[PDB]
Amino acid sequence: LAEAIAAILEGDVEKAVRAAQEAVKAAKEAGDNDMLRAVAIAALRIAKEAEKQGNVEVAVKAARVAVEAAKQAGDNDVLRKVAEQALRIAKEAEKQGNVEVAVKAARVAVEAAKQAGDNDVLRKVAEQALEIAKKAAEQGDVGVMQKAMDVALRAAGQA
Amino acid sequence: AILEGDVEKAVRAAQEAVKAAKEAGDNDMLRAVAIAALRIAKEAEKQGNVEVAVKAARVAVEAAKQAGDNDVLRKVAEQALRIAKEAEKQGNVEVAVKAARVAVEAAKQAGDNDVLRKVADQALEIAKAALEQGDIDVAQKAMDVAVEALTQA
Repeated sequence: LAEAIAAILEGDVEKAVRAAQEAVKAAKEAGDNDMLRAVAIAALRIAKEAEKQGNVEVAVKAARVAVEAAKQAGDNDVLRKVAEQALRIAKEAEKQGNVEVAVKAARVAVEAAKQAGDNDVLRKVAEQALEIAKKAAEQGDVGVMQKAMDVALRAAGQA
Repeated sequence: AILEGDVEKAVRAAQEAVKAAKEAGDNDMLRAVAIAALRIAKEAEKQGNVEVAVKAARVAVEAAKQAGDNDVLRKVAEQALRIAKEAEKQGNVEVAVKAARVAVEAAKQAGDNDVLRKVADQALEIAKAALEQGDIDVAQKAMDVAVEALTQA
């Protein structure tokens, strides 16, 4: 966490994720709920900074750690914050036209939403999943669209 | 039947008409049947009942796939899209996806990539409605039809 805070000063988001991977490794070995909560909140601020930098790719890598922790912890409001941020990240990935990153952001968002069971989140997630699929259809990449289908349809299948 | 508005009788007649045309191997009756199906669909939209319109379009593709009249296929696809738009306004996503199932069957013969694109766009509108209804089997069907619409591009 200290290394991650130093990375939050320094602005190297790859270094930040490298630290965060070890952070979840230790936290998952411990099983301490507050340590997990802290790691998740740190990952959230790392992502918030990565969005200011426009680095949606590393933001999704951070979100992948965030769900890894949150799935153990069951902090419902943290799962909500994560899901909201995952959609914010996906919206930037749409604006960048990086539908691959956007679909990965949805894949994370639905994973978290399935733990949370928050119906408004689930419907907002599925809504954006169709928006992502619409833009992936405007790009016309068939294999990406098979994924956009698979994710959005599975999300609807939970919602 | 069209002038009477008794459109079930128009669907029945169209089915026998293609039966006769196919059992004969008729060289052109297909064209007349499809042009009549376009008229039937136009009226079925004014009558609101898209389920007749799709059953008529079912005959329309059965014929048009023999015939290869490109402008007729294009008109038929346009009508199938219009039928889907009305079926969505009626909230009948099941009829909407079956309208798209016909649309892609025909567009696959025609090769109109902009029609395939418009079919996929419409399929997304259908999926949005299917999500909003929780008709997720219809979303599954809409996704299969979209996979056809993408894969044939």
